Amino acid sequence: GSCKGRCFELCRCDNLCKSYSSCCHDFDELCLKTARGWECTKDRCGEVRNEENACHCSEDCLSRGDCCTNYQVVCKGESHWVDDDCEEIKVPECPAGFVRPPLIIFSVDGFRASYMKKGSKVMPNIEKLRSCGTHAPYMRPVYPTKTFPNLYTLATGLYPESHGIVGNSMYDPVFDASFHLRGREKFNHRWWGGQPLWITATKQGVRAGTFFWSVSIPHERRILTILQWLSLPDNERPSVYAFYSEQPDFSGHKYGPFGPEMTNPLREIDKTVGQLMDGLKQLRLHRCVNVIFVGDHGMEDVTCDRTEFLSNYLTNVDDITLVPGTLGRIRAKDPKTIIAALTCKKPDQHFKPYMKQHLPKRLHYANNRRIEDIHLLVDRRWHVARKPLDVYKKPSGKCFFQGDHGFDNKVNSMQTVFVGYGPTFKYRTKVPPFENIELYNVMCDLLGLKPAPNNGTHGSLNHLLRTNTFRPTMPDEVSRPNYPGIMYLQSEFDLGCTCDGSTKERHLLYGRPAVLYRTSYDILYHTDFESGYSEIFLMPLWTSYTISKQAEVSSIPEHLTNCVRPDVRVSPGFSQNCLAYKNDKQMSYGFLFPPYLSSSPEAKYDAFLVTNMVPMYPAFKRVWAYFQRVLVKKYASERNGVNVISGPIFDYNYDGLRDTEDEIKQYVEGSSIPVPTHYYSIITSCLDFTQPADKCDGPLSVSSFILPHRPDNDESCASSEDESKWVEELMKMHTARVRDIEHLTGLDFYRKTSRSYSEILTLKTYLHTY
Ligand SMILES: CC(C)CCC[C@@H](C)[C@H]1CC[C@H]2[C@@H]3[C@H](O)C=C4C[C@@H](O)CC[C@]4(C)[C@H]3CC[C@]12C
Ligand SMILES: *[C@@H]1O[C@H](CO)[C@@H](O[C@@H]2O[C@H](CO)[C@@H](O)[C@H](O)[C@H]2NC(C)=O)[C@H](O)[C@H]1NC(C)=O
Ligand SMILES: CCCCCc1cc(O)c2c(c1)OC(C)(C)[C@@H]1CCC(C)=C[C@@H]21
Ligand SMILES: [Ca+2]
Ligand SMILES: [Ca+2]
Ligand code: NA
Ligand SMILES: [Zn+2]
Ligand SMILES: [Zn+2]
Repeated sequence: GSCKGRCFELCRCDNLCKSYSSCCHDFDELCLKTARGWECTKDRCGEVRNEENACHCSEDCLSRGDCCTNYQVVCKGESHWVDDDCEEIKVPECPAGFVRPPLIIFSVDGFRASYMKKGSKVMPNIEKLRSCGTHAPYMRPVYPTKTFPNLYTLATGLYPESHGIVGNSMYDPVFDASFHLRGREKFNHRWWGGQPLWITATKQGVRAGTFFWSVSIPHERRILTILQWLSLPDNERPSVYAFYSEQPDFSGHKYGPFGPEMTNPLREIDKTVGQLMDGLKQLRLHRCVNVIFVGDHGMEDVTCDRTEFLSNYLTNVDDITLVPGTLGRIRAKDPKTIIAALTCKKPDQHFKPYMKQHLPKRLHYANNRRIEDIHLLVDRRWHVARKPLDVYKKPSGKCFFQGDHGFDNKVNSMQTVFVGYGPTFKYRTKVPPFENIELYNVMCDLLGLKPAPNNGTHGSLNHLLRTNTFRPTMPDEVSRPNYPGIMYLQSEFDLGCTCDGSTKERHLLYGRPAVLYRTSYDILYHTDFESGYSEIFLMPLWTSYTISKQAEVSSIPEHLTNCVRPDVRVSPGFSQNCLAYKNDKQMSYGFLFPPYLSSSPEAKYDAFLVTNMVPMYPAFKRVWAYFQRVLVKKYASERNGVNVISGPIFDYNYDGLRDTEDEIKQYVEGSSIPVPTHYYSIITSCLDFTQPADKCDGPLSVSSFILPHRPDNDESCASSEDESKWVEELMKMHTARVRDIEHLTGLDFYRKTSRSYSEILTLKTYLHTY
C-alpha cells in the first residue's frame, strides 16, 4: 500500500502510475520530493540529510546515491562537465561489473537542425556534445513529420505504414476507433506494430529503464531517476534509458521557429543536458555511457493567414471528415470525384490532392488501412482546413500558432538533429545526413542486440562508430543470366511491327545488377547500351548506358518514328508485339535507351529493337521524351558524364515491394505485356567532377527517381505550358533512394566498384532532395 523504497520501480509506483492514475497514496511524498529545488547551494554543502529535499548536498549523498547533479562542482570544487575540454574516449571506462556500455537516448521534440547555430552562448552543453562526438548536419524524419509517427519510427526502424502509427490522429476501420495524442486510447497495445527498442532489449536479456514519464513528473526528476537507476547493483541496473522533452516544440508552435522567445526553451533544454552530464561525471560514468541527442522533426513558419479551405473547393464539406493542418486526409463521415474537384482549381493552389497509391514512393505512405485513400500534400508554410470557422485565433485577433510541422520530409525546415557521444561513437567526427529509419539498427549495435526486421539498411551507418560495427554481406545472386547469340531468323517473327561485347562495358560501370529473385532473363549487348531483358515480363528489368559530357543529341528521324525491329537473340514467343499496342486504344510505347542519344546513324537502329520497348501512356511519353531528349544530356554536361540505369517497376498493391506476376493487374490490351506502375532511373557520376563518369577513382555521386506511370498529367498543374516549366519539377518531387528502387525491383546495384561495401550501402541510402 506504500511506495516506500520503491519509487520509480522497474498499487503502482512507476513512472506512469499517475498517467491514468494508480499510484499508492504516498507516491507524491516519497517519490516526488521537491524542497530546495534541484541544485546545490554553497549554503547547504555538508548539510544534515533532510528527507524532504528533492536532492541532497550532505556528504552521505554519494553513498546514498541522491546528490544533486551539481554537488561535486559547488561543494567539492570540481568543474562542470561542459568546462572540460574534449578528451577522446577510446574504450568505455565503466565499472568492473558492467557488461555493455549503457545507452541514454535524449530525445527533443521539434528540434530544428538550424537551432544548432544559436551557438554556445545559448547551448554550451549541447554544442560540446556536437563538437566532441559524432554529428550529422541534419537527420531526415519520416513523413508525416509529426511527433508520434517519428518517435515510433526511431524506436522501431520502420516506416509508419509498417509500424502502424501513421499519424498523431488516425482512424482504424477494423477497430472502428480513433487514436489521438490526448486520451487513454493510445495506451492500448492494439495500435502499435513492429518491435520497439525497449522490447528488443528485454527479449534478448538487456534490461531497459522505463522510457516514459507521466506529464506531472518534472524534467529534473526524470534526469535524477535515470542517474539513480545507473547506481543500482549489477543485476538490476538497466542498460538503456530514454529521456524525452516536449520542448522546444511547444514554443516553436507558439512563437514560430525564428522567434526571440525560442532561446528560452533552448537554454532550459541545454541546462537539462548539463544536469545529465554533470551527474554522469559525478558518478564517473561520463566516459562509459553512449549518449544520443536526437530530434523527431523540425518546425516551420506557419500562420492562420496561410490556410486553404476545402469549403472553397467542395460544395458540401459537412459530409466528409478531414484530418487537417500541414497535411490532409479525407474520408466520408465519390473518391476520385472529390480528387477531381480539388485538382488545380486556383492559380497558386497551396495543396495537391492524391490517391495515396500515387504519392511519391519515397514517402512510403500508403500500405496501411489507417491511411485514408485521399491525401493532400500541403505546401510548406501553409495549412489546409475544412472551412474558415476551423481557424481559431486569440480574441486579440492574432493567430494562436506561429509554427507547425507535418510537411513533406524533404522540406528543409523539417530536418532535425543527430549527435552521438561516448565510447562507441567517433571522436570529433561529422557524417553526412541520414534518415531516422536507420537509427534503430545503430542502437541495437550499441547494445549488442540483434535488430528485429526493419527498413534501415544494416551497415549503412558504420562510419558513425569507432567499434561494434555490423559487417554487411552482399546478397548472393539468385538468377543467373543467359547470354543469347543469334538464335532466330528475322523471318520467324509475327509481331506486326514495321521499320524503314566488352567495349560495351563502357556502359556497365559498376558491374551488372544482381537479380535477387528466381526468373529467366538475358543480357543483351549493343554499341550504345546493355540490358537485362526479362523473358517473363517481356521487357528489360534494367538498361544501362553512359553519356559523356560532350555527347550530342540527335532526333528521331521521320522515317523511323514508328519503327520497331525484332531482336534475333530473343524468341518471338518471349517478345512483345505491335498488334497489342495498335489494339490498346490508350497505351502507346516508349524506349528505355533513348534513340536521341545514339552514337551514330547505324547504331540508332538498335534503340528501336522490340527488346528495348516498354508500354507507355501518351501523357507519360511527354515526360519520358523530355527526360531522354533534354535532361540526360543536361545532367551529363553538368556532371562530366553520367551513367544511367532505367527500367520498369510493378507495384500494384503499393507495398513498396516488387510485385510477383500474380499481383500485376494491368496488361496491354489482349496481351501478356504487363503495364509498369512506375519507371526508375539511377544516374551516377564521379563525386570528384574533375574525373569523367567512366574513369572515376574515389566516391560516386548518385541521383535517382521513380516516376509514376500515369495516363494523365493532372499532378502537374502547369503541364499545359512548355515542358521546361514542369517536367523537372515533377521529377524532383519523385526523387528516390537507390535502395527504394532495389526493393521495388529485386535488383542489387553497385556490386563491382573500388569502394567498400559499407560505403556502397551509404551511397544506396542517399536521397537527393534539392
Ligand atoms: C503521454 C505520456 C503519459 C506517456 C504515454 C506512454 C505510452 C504512449 C506508452 C507507455 C506504455 C507503452 C507501450 C508498452 O511499452 C508496451 C508495448 C509493446 C510493444 O511491442 C509495442 C509498443 C507498446 C504497446 C508500447 C506503446 C507506447 C506506450 C503505450
Ligand atoms: C519495411 O520493413 C518491414 C519489416 O521488415 C517490411 O515488412 C515486412 O514485409 C514482409 C514481406 O512482405 C512481410 O512478410 C512481413 O510480415 C513484414 N513485416 C512487418 C513488421 O510489417 C516492409 O516490407 C518494409 N518496407 C519496405 C518498403 O521495404
Ligand atoms: C530513439 C529516439 C527516441 C525513441 C524512444 C522513445 C521515447 C519516448 O518517450 C517516446 C517514444 C519513443 O515513442 C512514443 C511511444 C511514441 C512516445 C509517445 C509519448 C511520449 C511522451 C513519448 C514517446
Ligand atoms: Ca495504342
Ligand atoms: Ca508490390
Ligand atoms: Na488492446
Ligand atoms: Zn514532435
Ligand atoms: Zn509540434
